[PDB]
Amino acid sequence: ALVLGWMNALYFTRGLKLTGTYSIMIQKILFKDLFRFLLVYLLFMIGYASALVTLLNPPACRDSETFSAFLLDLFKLTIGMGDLEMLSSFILLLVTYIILTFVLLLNMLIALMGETVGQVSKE
Amino acid sequence: ALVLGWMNALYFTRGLKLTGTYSIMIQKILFKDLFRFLLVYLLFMIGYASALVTLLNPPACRDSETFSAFLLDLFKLTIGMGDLEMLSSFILLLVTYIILTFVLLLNMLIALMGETVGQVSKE
Repeated sequence: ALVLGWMNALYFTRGLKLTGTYSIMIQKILFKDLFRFLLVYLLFMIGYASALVTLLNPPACRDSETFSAFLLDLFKLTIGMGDLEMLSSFILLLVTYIILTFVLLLNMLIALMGETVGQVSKE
Repeated sequence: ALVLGWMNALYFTRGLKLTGTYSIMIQKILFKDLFRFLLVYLLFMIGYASALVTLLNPPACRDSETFSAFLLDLFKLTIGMGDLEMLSSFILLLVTYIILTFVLLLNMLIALMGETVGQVSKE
């Protein structure tokens, strides 16, 4: 509730002169792209985890039919920021999948950012 | 095929009201810049690896006429995200080459992003 109140203050008090369009950018972005990410994210995670389970999991994470959400955590941590487990040292898949997820993240971020801020602004 | 189907769903179903121009941004970007990267990437890798082989490889990676693709992996891993092997502690070359590759990555990303999203949109 505290954080909700703070973002609410960021929301309502838009009468302090014009500063671009903060709230309107919120709604135009808000959660729209975020769940699209989440969904493509989860599908990629499950897809390559399925690759591993048809390959090893009966690899990097002890290959013992373990949890998948830790794959999400790893993907966020390293392919997002850094310190991957290599995880192959498999590859035909992982390389293509990771380059694709990067390409999709790029296009989504750039397209959303540019189109929303630039044209539809009507500040 | 799973991932292909998912990106296909992202592709075809563009009739859910207007949301910028996602698919059209795909095609305008798609793979155009990606192979330009790949090619400049590979040339830089081979160039500085040739520098090393005329210098040491008969350095950081055990200098024993080893594979080059691991140089690509290293370049992606650290000069892209972090944790380089220093690799000199040579330098006249590496410093200029790396600053150049960063400059090229910048210009390509920024120019592509801005020009494509902003002007040619016709959303």
